Amino acid sequence: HHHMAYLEVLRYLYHKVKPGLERISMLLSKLGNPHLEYKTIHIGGTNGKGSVANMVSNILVSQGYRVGSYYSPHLSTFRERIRLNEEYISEEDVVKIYETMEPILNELDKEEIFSPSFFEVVTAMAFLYFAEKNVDIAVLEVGLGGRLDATNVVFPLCSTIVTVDRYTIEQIAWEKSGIIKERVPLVTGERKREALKVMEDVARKKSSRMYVIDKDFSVKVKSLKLHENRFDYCGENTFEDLVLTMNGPHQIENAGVALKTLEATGLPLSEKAIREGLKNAKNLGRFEILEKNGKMYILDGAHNPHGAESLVRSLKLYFNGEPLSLVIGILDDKNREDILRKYTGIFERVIVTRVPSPRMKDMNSLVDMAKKFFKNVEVIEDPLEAIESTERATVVTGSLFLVGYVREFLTTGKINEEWKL
Ligand SMILES: [Cl-]
Ligand SMILES: [Cl-]
Repeated sequence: HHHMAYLEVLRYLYHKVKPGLERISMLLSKLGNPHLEYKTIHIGGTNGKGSVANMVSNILVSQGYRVGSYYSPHLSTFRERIRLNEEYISEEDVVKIYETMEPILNELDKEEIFSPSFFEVVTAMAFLYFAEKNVDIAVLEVGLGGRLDATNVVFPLCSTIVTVDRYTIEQIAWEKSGIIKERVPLVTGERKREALKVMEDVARKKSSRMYVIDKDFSVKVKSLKLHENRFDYCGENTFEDLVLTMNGPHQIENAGVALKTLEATGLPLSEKAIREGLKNAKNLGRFEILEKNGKMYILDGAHNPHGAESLVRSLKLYFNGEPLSLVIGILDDKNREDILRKYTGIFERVIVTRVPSPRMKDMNSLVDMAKKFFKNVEVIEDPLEAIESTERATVVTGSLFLVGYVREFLTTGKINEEWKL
């Protein structure tokens, strides 16, 4: 009933930049500083920030806190970005919060210097929503960087920089340590000296207690097994044979980071909640395995030569003896060839498909390239037909658009209208 209004909200958002906290601070001020209405946990880093945020939210939700959680970007629906107790905001509430902000945005939008960006608006929407919902705590994933990220208006219980990965490392590290706040502890999963040196200097300056993986806490992999990845944690507390459903050994480290983040915060937490929250954590399209109707799907949004190489590493751990099929769609704005090359020698069957997006061009040369690397190649242009066509455990990758689209269909049996926007 507010579905069309919801789509129209997304049109306004997606019609939308000088860096700074000035526009976001002013938007929030005009909304009553909703961000100051609850405790906050703030999570940045190049990789793992979404997983660590999710793990943190999930644990606190299990502990029975009323939790708002804020992510970016999204995979299948915009509503992944804003959650209450890890349930996506409804279309109706997105519309409601938007209608609340509308006159304020209309006013700010009159002048380019005051007009908030997409991310600024969405972030303020989350902050406002968390306030309207009377949350106890909000877990906030940094959009990008940290220092001048829209989320960085908070004063959290803990600031986490999961990693700093390649600007020099030192520059990137600096941008990220802008979420370090006075006296607020910092937790990091980072091990590069260059990166830690910066964070050390900022935290020491801010009188922030800093905790560093392998220094102030650690994890020990007991065993990796699909949906049942078992590890010990050593921080303030010690836990043995914790289980992650999420697959991949980096996720076990993200789990250590999440638990340290939670220790550093002081919040009361049960071991039950930690175990259940870790079991419940999910990072969508990030080496996500979904059994559907007996068949396995490895949903991974890898779209970089780097990301693809990681995928293959992860595949070798969990699917060693397994025959595999690949459904791949890559946009032409990506390094198609250097991506495809990662996947040689792995798949029993390769199906190139079209990324479902008006952005998809040059299917023709994509296919030709693939044919440069594998005897296999089939072209099944509709990616849902492509996945329907496999028997083997199937890796769907190449494009986040592709993965979010297929995931949606697999999990819902339909494709929401946001894909038409
Ligand atoms: Cl197959
Ligand atoms: Cl979408």
